[PDB]
Amino acid sequence: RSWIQKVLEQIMDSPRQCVTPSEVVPVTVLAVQRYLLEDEPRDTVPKPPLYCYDVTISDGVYQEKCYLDPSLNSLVYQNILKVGIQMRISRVSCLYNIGQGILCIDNVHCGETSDSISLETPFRNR
Amino acid sequence: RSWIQKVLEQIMDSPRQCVTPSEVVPVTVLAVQRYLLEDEPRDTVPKPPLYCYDVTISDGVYQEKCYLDPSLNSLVYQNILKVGIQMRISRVSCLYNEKRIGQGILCIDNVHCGETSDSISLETPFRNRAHQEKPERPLRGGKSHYLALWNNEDPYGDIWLTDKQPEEHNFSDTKIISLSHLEMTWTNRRNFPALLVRILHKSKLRYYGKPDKKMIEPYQTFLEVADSSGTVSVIMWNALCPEWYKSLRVGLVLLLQDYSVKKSYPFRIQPVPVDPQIKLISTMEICLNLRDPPTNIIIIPEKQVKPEWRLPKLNHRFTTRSELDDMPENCICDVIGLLVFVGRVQRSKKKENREDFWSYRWIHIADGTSEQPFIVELFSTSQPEIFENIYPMAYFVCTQLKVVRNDNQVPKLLYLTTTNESGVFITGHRGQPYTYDAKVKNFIQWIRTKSDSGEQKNMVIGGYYPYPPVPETFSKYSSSIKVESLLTAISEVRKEIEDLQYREQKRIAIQGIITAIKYIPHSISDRWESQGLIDHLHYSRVYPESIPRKFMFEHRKFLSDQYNSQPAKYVPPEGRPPKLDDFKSARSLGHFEVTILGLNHEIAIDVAFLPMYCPEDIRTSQIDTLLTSMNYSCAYPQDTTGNDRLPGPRAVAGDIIKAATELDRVHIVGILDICNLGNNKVEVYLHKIYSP
DNA sequence: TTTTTTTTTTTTTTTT
Repeated sequence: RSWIQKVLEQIMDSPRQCVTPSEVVPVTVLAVQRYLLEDEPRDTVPKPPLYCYDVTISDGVYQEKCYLDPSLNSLVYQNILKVGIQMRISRVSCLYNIGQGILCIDNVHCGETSDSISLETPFRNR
Repeated sequence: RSWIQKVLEQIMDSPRQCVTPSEVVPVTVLAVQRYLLEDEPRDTVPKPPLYCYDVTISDGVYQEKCYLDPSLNSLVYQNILKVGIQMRISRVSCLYNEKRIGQGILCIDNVHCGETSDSISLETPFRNRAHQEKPERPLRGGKSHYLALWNNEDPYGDIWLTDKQPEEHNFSDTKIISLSHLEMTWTNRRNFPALLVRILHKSKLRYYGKPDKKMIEPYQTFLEVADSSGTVSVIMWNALCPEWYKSLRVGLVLLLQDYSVKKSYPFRIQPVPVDPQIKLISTMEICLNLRDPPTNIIIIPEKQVKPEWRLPKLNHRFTTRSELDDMPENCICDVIGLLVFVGRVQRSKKKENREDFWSYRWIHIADGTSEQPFIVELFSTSQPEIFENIYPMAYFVCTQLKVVRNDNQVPKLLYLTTTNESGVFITGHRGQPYTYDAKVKNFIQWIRTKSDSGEQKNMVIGGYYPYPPVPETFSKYSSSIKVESLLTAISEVRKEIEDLQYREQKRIAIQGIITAIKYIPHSISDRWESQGLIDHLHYSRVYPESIPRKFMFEHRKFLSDQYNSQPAKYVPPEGRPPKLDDFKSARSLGHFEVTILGLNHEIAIDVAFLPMYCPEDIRTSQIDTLLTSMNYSCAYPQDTTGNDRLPGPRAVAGDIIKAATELDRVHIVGILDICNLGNNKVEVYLHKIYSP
């Protein structure tokens, strides 16, 4: 039923090797919040971004907070990934940075402004 | 003392001058190799051949590796100049290699190739020790190498090493990144860290050595290795291929370092792997050139492998005949089963280069899921040791086979082809290398059960097997021939037969009337006629090699060598061999000598009709007509009973004669396969007599 | 298809 539920159970069942969402449905961004990127190797030649973000998607059933891949920080730098806009994830992982997990977004296709953004959908994870 | 010594002493002091040898003594050919003809002037209107040949003629005393003047390559294209033959050199010349310190080279310039020698000695000493250098190389050139005698996709010579073994490289402080990491960051990484990849597909060799450009080992192989989720088409360059190709098998965990990353070649077609979950990185490709230190390629043993990391396992798409019955046009698949037929080494000219050739051989793989085999089109997969030596009574597995279907004709052409990444192997008695697969287990169980039932399959080797069956609709046959002169001239057959090279195949159509037919029992009237021409062709000769032979394990090397490709070097017979005729013929009915009259009653031709259908076919009406050469099964009789209560093959004979008699003056377009079996022997056989 | 070597990078916190 719920897209986030299906994705979570799928990545739990199949190996969590950047599982591609079996089904892709537009999802509405409800929040984009930033914090410092701690606990990173920071030794690669392409040094990682200093800050990371935690998008808050909503599939109409539940709203789940997802840790955006730092590689996709340009989309938020350019204000292409803002509130309201409905996106379409194309890759997902299951990080454990553990209790339940941290649904990670490895790719996304930012869409157009949504007309049915609901602030009433309860959080799947309390 | 010896002819070699006398001629060399006579012509040593006159380089690049042609002198008839003082004495013409027959000399035995002990080896014939082929390599590129660079360094020749490509300004002559008749551009010199793209390849030259070296022949190791042997006298009674010594054998001195000579050089065949490229103008004589015609004698090798027709395989008239083969190993074990006796020839009488008529013209010689001396050439000195200016990139090597050595003596003169005998330059063969005219020969009169005769017949096989009575006594061939493989122990005659080498006059010039330089010719005996263990890493054998061509006489001309500095760092040249010999290619395979006929095809260019088969490793040949001593440059190809098999010494590579697993090495235990410590992973203490090795910086290993993922393929996706390069995909995202390879245009900014000044240095590319180490990698830990695993081979998924290994491609067939590819020779890109043009004659003018100066290259060393123009050999290039594409390996689809996958580290973690990512997969890229690694491509080895230059002289790296002949140091790692005969050793790297699919499924070896490679550790590549000091590599290069570039853009994917525009005309590259990366093959999809079995697992879809992986990422197919198709933007950048890793190039492995030969670095001065031998650390660029290091293979780590499976024990050193750590499940702690994720490495893509080698999967397969094993399919049975029943599954193939429904598989679509193009769907790459793997096949396994008991070989039940082996064809000949047919050669088809490449459209890219009219001088190069392919080397395919039609094979049949048997299984328990159907009464028909897979009918695979097996090209040379850069595995001569297996390709040449395959025989029916064994377990054979081929991977990455592309389905090919054609419903334009009634007998659906459900057969397979070998793609670039297709590999060949002969599994053990129990199937040890592929035992892990379930389909492999099923096949082994089927073979064990059938053997425990005291049953054997009809095993056939070589012969005349034109798998492609010409349709029943002459209109469709013409449609497949798009403005290519579908009907060859009755007087052109001579020229076409003169154009085929060694084991070349070609299909043409002739227009004429059935002059007559004489039945030739394989061993009811025996002969019949329909009834002064401009000229007539006598091509109704069926060679012993053309008749398929029932396989007997006791004599397997002999049978496999009678339908293989001609060897490059000599190998003395291991005793007195048997005769090909003493082996029973898999054909159940004899051939015919149908003679065709030209439409204008001016040119005639003699052709042989060698049917493959059994009396069971003419009873069950599995064939198209009585003038066809292949049954709808296109499979040699399964010998379910060997001999049935059906009309005997002698009855089918005479019946075919009268069937032809029906086509007394009927205008027909017969499809006549023409092939050059070697030497000057050429076969012209009938396929199907299209009638209105 | 060919095709190798080289490095460059600046900046405002802690006290127990």
